[PDB]
Amino acid sequence: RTSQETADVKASVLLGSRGLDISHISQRLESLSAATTFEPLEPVKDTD
Amino acid sequence: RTSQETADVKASVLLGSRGLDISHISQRLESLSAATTFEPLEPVKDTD
Repeated sequence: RTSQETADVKASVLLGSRGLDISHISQRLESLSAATTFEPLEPVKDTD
Repeated sequence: RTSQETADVKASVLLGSRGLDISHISQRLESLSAATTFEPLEPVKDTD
């Protein structure tokens, strides 16, 4: 229905009228997909 | 320094916080690049 070629811009006109930035939230969601917090510390499936 | 993929978004957040839309100004600047007007009929000015 909507081309992605205009999406984040039109969403930012609509939601920026209410004080939201789509770009800082996307650039956070990029860091939230690069932040390797992980525990290689305990023994996978010791059991049965 | 800034990707154009987020430019009009970040500009609309910053200037929308001050009461400016960008979308209506861009659509005006498109009409101001399509408006072939000239009204070609000046009446004669000054006297030598």
